Amino acid sequence: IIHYEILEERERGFPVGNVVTDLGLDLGSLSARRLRVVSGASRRFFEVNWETGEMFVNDRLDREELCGTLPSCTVTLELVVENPLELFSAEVVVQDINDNNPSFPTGEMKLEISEALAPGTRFPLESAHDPDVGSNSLQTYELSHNEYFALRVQTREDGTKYAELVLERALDWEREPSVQLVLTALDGGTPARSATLPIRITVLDANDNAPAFNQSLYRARVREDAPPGTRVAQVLATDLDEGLNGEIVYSFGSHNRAGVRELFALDLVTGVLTIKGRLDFEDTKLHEIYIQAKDKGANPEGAHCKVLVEVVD
Amino acid sequence: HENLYFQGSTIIHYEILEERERGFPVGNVVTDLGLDLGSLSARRLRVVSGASRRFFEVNWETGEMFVNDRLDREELCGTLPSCTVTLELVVENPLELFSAEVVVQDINDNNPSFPTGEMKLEISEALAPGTRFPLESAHDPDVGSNSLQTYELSHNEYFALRVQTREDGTKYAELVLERALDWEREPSVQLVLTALDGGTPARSATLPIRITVLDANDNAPAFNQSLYRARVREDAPPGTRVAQVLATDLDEGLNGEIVYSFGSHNRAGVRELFALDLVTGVLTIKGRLDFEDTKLHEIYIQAKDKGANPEGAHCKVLVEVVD
Ligand SMILES: [Ca+2]
Ligand SMILES: [Ca+2]
Ligand SMILES: [Ca+2]
Ligand SMILES: [Ca+2]
Ligand SMILES: [Ca+2]
Ligand SMILES: [Ca+2]
Ligand SMILES: [Ca+2]
Ligand SMILES: [Ca+2]
Ligand SMILES: [Ca+2]
Ligand SMILES: [Ca+2]
Ligand SMILES: [Ca+2]
Ligand SMILES: [Ca+2]
Ligand SMILES: [Ca+2]
Ligand SMILES: [Ca+2]
Ligand SMILES: [Ca+2]
Ligand SMILES: [Cl-]
Ligand code: NA
Repeated sequence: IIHYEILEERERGFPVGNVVTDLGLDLGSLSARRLRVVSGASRRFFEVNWETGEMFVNDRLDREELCGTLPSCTVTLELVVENPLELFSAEVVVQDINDNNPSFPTGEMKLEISEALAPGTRFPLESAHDPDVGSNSLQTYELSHNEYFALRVQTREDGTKYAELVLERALDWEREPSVQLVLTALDGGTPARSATLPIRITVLDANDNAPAFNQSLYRARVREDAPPGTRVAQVLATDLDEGLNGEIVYSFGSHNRAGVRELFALDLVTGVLTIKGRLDFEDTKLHEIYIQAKDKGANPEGAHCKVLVEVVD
Repeated sequence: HENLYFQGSTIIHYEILEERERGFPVGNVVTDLGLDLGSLSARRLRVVSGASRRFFEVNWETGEMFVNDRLDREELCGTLPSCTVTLELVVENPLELFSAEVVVQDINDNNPSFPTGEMKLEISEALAPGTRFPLESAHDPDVGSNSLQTYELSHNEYFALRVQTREDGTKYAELVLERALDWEREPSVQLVLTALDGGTPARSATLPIRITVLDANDNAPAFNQSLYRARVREDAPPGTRVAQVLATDLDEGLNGEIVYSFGSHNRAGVRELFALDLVTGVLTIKGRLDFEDTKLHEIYIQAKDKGANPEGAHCKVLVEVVD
């Protein structure tokens, strides 16, 4: 058994070794002994030169195709001569070169993340793969500079690596509903090869804002003979959240006396306060009506205002 | 009349607890008005009857004013800090009207209550400690110390309780995740939130909180053994069973469902010579073995789950070809 080692991906014609020098054959006899490479059903990776005795690269030796992520890659063959018939075995170690970049399986990663997630939350990212071996395989990841996430690179027990985002500062949908990052995967080649993966973070609104009335106090004057349906006031609150979280419902507050709901009506959607019953100047000249605004989100915080309805003779 | 008023208010001013029984004596308006009990009967003393309920009546003979209907401060005045019922008294001969007023004082006749009989949260075991979860608010319609004061949470190993006070003085509780959940160990957690007022004793309401822990893919497959050995006759035909490899995964559903494949850790030709069932882990002969060509095949097999960020497990099958 003769042993050679070459880099993968050598050009056709690249010299591997010499049968005169290594197998002790006589150069003048090669044609007569019909020296040949035996390849079997495998590819004709190697051929021999009768004029020089040199064995050489005759087809593409791609270590990734041949041996995947095996730490070592060996191609075997035989040489046969006749007169007399002899078979010689040789093995060629095919050494890795850094001819591949890392790559991510997708062109981008999209994430949806609630602004309500506490710092400390971790999010594993899409892994990169590099088909080379040893130092030429994936080494680490880097993350673009940003205001929210730190990067941790974790090594699994089988030696493979993935990146994790670690939320360091809370997201804020009101301030920045979209965050763009770039994850770079690097191999450990010299020079290093890399790939990038854009990460598109969509921040999801949470109900972290209470309604707020445009004013705390509304004042109205209404003739005591005003008929049912008479518009008294329209209150208005706004909410910074989106959707249900920002959608406001008006109601009578708990800070009201019995009677308010029979004397007044309130549109829960429009905040319009109307006369429902009959006012009476001599009975009550001033009504104090507390109104609450709540959103349709989780854990709604109430906003409150007061409407002072002055009854006019 | 010489003294019907003090600092702008009627002197016919009484203060009683809410929810007194009918007939409960409030005061004597004749003694306080200084009316002549002598000719009282001629004056037909009575409470003026308006549209509102007759909460009080007066004995026209004695002047005694008493509770005549239920006085529920919660209905009357909601969460207003003070509750005054006003009324008028009339006498004839001559006709006169007097204002009167009765302060209705709160008693702690209500528990807090929750708007639902239960609450559910679904929480991933992958959520970080420090995460907070708002819980349903309780309401107590009494006032002052008789209204909602605090919340307590059942003893548990994962969550602390915080009680927050909003700008309007209402209070809610939130769970705070203090120790990570773990689906593999406890896939659900049951808690009880108690709302308490500040009465003596404190009145309370409870809210069952049922937490479903959501599984995360935080376990890699693990092979039963790292190395499998087989001896196969070189004339073994296609379909010949070589080995069955087996990995297990502690996670739930897809996160724990295992797929077997040939590892990247293999030489070209492994897929042509062998076959591997991706579900059962059964390795079979596919091509033709040849003892003179190759005496020993090293096959690496990978197990990966169907969850997020799968971590592969690996094993090796040594197939010895028998002449
Ligand atoms: Ca290559
Ligand atoms: Ca390579
Ligand atoms: Ca590489
Ligand atoms: Ca926000
Ligand atoms: Ca928000
Ligand atoms: Ca809101
Ligand atoms: Ca009038
Ligand atoms: Ca009138
Ligand atoms: Ca009038
Ligand atoms: Ca009551
Ligand atoms: Ca109470
Ligand atoms: Ca009460
Ligand atoms: Ca777990
Ligand atoms: Ca799990
Ligand atoms: Ca798993
Ligand atoms: Cl050439
Ligand atoms: Na006076």
